[PDB]
Amino acid sequence: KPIEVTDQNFDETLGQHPLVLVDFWAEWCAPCRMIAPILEEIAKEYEGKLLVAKLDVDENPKTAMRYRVMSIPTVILFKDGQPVEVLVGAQPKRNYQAKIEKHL
Repeated sequence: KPIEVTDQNFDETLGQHPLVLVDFWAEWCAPCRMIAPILEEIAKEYEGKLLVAKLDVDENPKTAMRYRVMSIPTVILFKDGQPVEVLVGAQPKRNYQAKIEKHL
């Protein structure tokens, strides 16, 4: 299931896993709350080929600034440490699946 990433371990995490789905979120964000359980389902469906990670923008402002994520929820998929897909806003599971399988 989804793990927590910080400004400190963000890079290490991306370099240790081939495909990582990172959720930029915040506690006060309703749309974010809506996709959390959806991302958990995503985590299990792709367990083994994908790692789901969560980045709280309030505790990690430099990381949000880094990717200029100024509207949440924003999900970024990284392949071999490099960003390859972005999903802005709360979306149905199928939209995430499409972009995930697009990279196996």
